Amino acid sequence: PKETTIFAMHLGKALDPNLPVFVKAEKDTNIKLVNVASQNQTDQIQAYNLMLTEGKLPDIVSYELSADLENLGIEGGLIPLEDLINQHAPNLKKFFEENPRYKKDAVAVDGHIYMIPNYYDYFNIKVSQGYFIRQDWLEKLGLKEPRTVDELYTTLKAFREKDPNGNGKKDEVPFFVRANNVRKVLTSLVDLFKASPIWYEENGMVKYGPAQKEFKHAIKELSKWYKEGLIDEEIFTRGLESRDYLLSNNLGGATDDWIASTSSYNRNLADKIPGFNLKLVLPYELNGNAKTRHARTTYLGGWGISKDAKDPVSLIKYFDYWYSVEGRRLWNFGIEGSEYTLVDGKPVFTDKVLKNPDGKTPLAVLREVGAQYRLGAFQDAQYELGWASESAKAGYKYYMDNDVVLDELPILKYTKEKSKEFVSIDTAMRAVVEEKAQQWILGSGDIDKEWDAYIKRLENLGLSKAEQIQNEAF
Ligand SMILES: CC(=O)N[C@@H]1[C@@H](O[C@@H]2OC(C(=O)O)=C[C@H](O)[C@H]2O)[C@@H](OS(=O)(=O)O)[C@@H](COS(=O)(=O)O)O[C@H]1O
Ligand SMILES: [Ca+2]
Repeated sequence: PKETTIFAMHLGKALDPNLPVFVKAEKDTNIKLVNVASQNQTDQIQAYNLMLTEGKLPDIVSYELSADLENLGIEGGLIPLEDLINQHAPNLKKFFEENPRYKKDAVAVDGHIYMIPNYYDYFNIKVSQGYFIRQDWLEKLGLKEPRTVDELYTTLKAFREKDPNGNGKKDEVPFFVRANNVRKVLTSLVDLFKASPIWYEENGMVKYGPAQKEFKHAIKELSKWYKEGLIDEEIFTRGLESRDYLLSNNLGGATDDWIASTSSYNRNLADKIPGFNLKLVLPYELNGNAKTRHARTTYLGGWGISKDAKDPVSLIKYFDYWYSVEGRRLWNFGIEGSEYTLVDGKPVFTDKVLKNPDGKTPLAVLREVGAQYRLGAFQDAQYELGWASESAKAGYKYYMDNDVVLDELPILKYTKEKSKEFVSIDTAMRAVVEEKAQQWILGSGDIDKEWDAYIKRLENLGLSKAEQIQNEAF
């Protein structure tokens, strides 16, 4: 065993190296992680920024924001990995040969690799969230499946007014989302209206979604729907438990959320709510547009080796372990004999994952054992196919075949100087967007009177300078 310090968090939770997956990795690698993030920290961004101030860097630095990792590397806080990989990491070396896009994702603008991304299995599943509705409530109310945003409005109003859960109470929550910050609330609300709260691509050009006319229209409509009780009153204040809470209590009528986990509730709730059918639909059309911008990026965050690590060779071998057949299987599937067994040589999940007795989704079970824990690993779509229901599996194909998903932006890279300029604009604009969007949706103020002042407000923070940086990076 080697004590190896790490800064690692994901989904609000510091890595516990005694989770089943990491106990197995420790046994296979002789690397014993010790986390410098503590079990009480939940805000990964603030924990990371604080961690940079605390003297020596941990041996391994994992982080959800890859530009900050490349900046740390340009400053000399993380070391270049590409020669270590060449000499000592045959699995990563092979992976970079077989995957040009992923290799390009790992190279900073100065030509060094400062981090190994945590890659989605992007070329096998790139769809992410999809639109779902209570087909059993549609049938109960004799309603057609809505296809346009206007039809969705009519349906959600019916869900609010007509007691589809049959209890004589006006408790229905027609539309809800699942989010742990305001940006992610907006993400699952404004895409209905073909708007975006982030930067996106239009024909090779990068634009800022909150400055676009579609966003104004999205906020105006959401304001109306919120006043009429069509949108969850508590939309900005629930955490990630919203979906479990609203579905298991038979309150939620419709959502926009990840396809496999959201599809898991039909089987999960089949006994507590007879006939529960939360069904995938294609994105609703608005003025001829049937597209969704919900898509995976090629990766999310990454991890690197700091200049303070006394044995960087043994750490790149640790990084490489996760790209071996057994390491990548462990990271994705959990523990052989517990989460899965090998059937005809390939993992098949057990009832512990597929039919959890407390009603956890399969993914929530896997996260409990330390699987899918974002670091610098390569997700295997065979794991997602392993637990996805038949209707989730058909639904990836339904979204792909109908061509409704717009590809996400590549993760953009910067020099350290351009990153510093961009974030001082981008983070300030973010705060304005989130302040005004909540204010407008919650019904204070008036977007029509206020829009032009808001746009000017973004411009005065440097909107056009950030637009220039984003287009140079793309
Ligand atoms: C790389 C990573 O961990 N991504 C998180 C998402 O995990 C995906 O979730 C699902 C699914 O829900 O069907 C399928 C993919 O295999 C997973 O990589 C997801 O995590 S979570 O388990 O739902 O919490 C999102 C959730 O955050 S959100 O509701 O705010 O989008 O977080 C991504 O980190
Ligand atoms: Ca009711």
